[PDB]
Amino acid sequence: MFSVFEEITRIVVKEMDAGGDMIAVRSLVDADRFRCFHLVGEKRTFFGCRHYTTGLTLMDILDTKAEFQILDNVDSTGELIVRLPKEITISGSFQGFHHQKIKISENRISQQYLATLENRKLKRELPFSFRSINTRENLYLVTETLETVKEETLKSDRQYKFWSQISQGHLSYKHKGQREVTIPPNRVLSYRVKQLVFPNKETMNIHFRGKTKSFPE
Amino acid sequence: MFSVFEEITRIVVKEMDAGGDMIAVRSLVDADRFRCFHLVGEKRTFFGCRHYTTGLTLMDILDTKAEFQILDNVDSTGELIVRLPKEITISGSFQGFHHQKIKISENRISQQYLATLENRKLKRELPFSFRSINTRENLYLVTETLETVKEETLKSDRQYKFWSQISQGHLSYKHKGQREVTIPPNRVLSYRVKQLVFPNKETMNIHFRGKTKSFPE
Amino acid sequence: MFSVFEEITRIVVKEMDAGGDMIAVRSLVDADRFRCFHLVGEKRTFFGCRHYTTGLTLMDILDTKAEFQILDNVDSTGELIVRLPKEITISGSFQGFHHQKIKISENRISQQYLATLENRKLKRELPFSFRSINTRENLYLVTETLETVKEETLKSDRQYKFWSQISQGHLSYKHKGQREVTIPPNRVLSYRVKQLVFPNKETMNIHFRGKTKSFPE
Amino acid sequence: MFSVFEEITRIVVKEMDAGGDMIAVRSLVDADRFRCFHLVGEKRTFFGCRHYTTGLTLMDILDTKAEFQILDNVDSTGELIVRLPKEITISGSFQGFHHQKIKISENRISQQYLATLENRKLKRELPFSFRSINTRENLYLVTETLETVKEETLKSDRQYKFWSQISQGHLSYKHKGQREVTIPPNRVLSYRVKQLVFPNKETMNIHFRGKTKSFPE
Repeated sequence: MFSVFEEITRIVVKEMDAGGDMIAVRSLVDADRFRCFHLVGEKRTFFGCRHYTTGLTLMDILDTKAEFQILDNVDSTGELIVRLPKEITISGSFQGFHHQKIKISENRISQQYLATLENRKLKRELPFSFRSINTRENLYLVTETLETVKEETLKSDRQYKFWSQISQGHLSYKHKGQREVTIPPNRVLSYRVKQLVFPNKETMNIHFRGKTKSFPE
Repeated sequence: MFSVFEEITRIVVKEMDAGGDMIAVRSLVDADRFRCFHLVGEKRTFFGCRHYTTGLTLMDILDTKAEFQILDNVDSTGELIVRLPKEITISGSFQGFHHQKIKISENRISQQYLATLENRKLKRELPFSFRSINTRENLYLVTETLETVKEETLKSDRQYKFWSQISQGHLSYKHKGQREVTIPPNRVLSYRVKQLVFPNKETMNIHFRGKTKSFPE
Repeated sequence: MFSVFEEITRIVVKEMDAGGDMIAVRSLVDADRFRCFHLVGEKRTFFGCRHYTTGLTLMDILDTKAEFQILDNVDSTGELIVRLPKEITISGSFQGFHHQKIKISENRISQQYLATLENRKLKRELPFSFRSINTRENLYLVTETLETVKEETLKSDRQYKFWSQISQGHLSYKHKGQREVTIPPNRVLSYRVKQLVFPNKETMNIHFRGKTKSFPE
Repeated sequence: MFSVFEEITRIVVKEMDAGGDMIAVRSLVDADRFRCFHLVGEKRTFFGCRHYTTGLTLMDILDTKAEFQILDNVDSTGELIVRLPKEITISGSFQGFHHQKIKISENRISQQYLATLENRKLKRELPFSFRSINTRENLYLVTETLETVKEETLKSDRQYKFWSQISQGHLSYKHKGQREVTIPPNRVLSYRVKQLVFPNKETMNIHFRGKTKSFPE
């Protein structure tokens, strides 16, 4: 495997929100597009479901703090051996060494706003960006975000040493890679969403609780 | 596994309230939303029941100290071995080293207020945040809270070393992780609740004792 | 297991009142609510009976020194071994090291007051806090209290080392935990109660001796 | 295998965009032609599909930040051995040592522009560069780009040592090559695209989501 930013976001989600609903930003290219008020969409896969960013803030379709310093190091190792009566003896070791130090901050839209943003009419200037959104999938508004406030420098180091002897020959592979990445401030590390169901083109019906369809029209 | 904040809240609940009714805040992202007067809801699971924060203070639906310094270190270790006639010999060790030093303070709503907040009429401005709350689940008001007053820095260190030999091959995994987190002041570490049953839309019937239904309407 | 405050209260009750009737405060979050004049209620369990604090002082339902310095250290250890014909050999050791130094003071309501508080009429402003009290359980008034007068710092250290070999495999667990807590002044460490039976809504009948029902109405 | 620039672009895509849709620029000769607003075309192959740059910016057919410092080193090695009953024993080792340090920046066309660039009429001055584009293939607009901002110097080192004994004779080959390349600023390392479907010669229909045909005319 995963990006360094992926690992740091997974750690931040596992720590700053035990259970709950916060999901970790995957890619930092579109981290800026997961900021508060940015509309988000869902997509279904055979593995599961994921989120994408349309790049639309709420103002496009609207008619119109807390600082946590995480720091950790991780050392993991896993070795397996398999044997088969076909003279196939495989053995693989996978080790990892991670070091991260990050200082995140929390932002969130006040519940007063969500109280005001109830069943609002959209803009008559329907953008093709939104007008063409497939109604089969859902649509959400980003509510709360954990974003860095300092230039970070995260480090990882992976090692994959695995081989396998066959009845005829062998095959081995040894990889050792040290990786290091740098991050500017204000990169959203995690977010949570509130659904937006649209019975028609003037109903920004903000859905808080309940698995439902975001486009019943 | 658990968040560091989860562990420190579990320790604070086990110490500052032997037995009793106080429950420990799980995630520190929504710790600020478990402050006093913040409405809370229940949710049932196959494992049990848990609480969530609506983010509503009492003023939304209303018509209208003691300082404890805890410090501890924990060293635990557990090793198990299992054998099976199918040539399956597994063995796993799980160790943990925790160090915490925290200074919490207590706040609570005076019983005079709870005397005044009896069978109050709500606000005619029913927010969709509350209006859409599922009546199947319950609703509570946060009464007392233990909140930090100093920037804390908690440390943990886990180790999972477990392997298993099979009739054909083996499989091992060794993980060693040191973790450290920082916490700002005023983070609610634990809370207790008093129910609010609503026979109708103007009855904020505050329930002190008794397992009942919070929405008989 | 027990809270450190639980252990210190058990020691203070075992020392400052041999036999007698004083019961030890369990949780220090509601220690302040066990102060003198605070009404208390009973609750029955399959294990036995316990007390809770309503948070009501007598003034709510009324119409209208001695300093002991305890210091001790305790070192206990218990080791047991069990064998079974099913190839089950278990062995467990449980050790504890406690160190406490505390300076408590005694307060108590004079028997002149209890002489005056006989068969008093309550307040016509029946609070729902009291009005809804289940008449099946009892109701008491806190009479005497042992409360600290100095900021204390109590220490404990537990060790649980127990394992068990089975016919197939083994299972072991070793825990070592050092714990330390701090306490502000005026924390009630123990209390004793005098019952209040209510034949009607204007009879604060103060019961001194005799196991009876506190709500015959 | 691959060009050094190919390797650094693959690393930047794997890191700065986990999953997602960003594709890595392959050749740095035409990196400048993958800049924002530059039209791009697709081409299908038996292996898969790839992109080429027409060299056309949007202004040709229109009528009319974030800085990440990546640094890593990679050490990989793979050794295989094969035996055959025809007295053929081959063995090959392939090792690599990469060192890269790069500072990229992100640029992207604002969603306001994509809102404005909807179903635009093209220029009446149809260039033969575009007029002759085969309608079987697709056509896209480059939306976001990761481009270096500093003169970089990337290093690699490959080793291929493989031999094979046959029933009659042998055959061996050993190659060791250290390579180093330099890069000027503003070289686009990765890009993502938004399709442009043309039902006729005056319809710049900008397609966001959906695998379709970019020339239905």
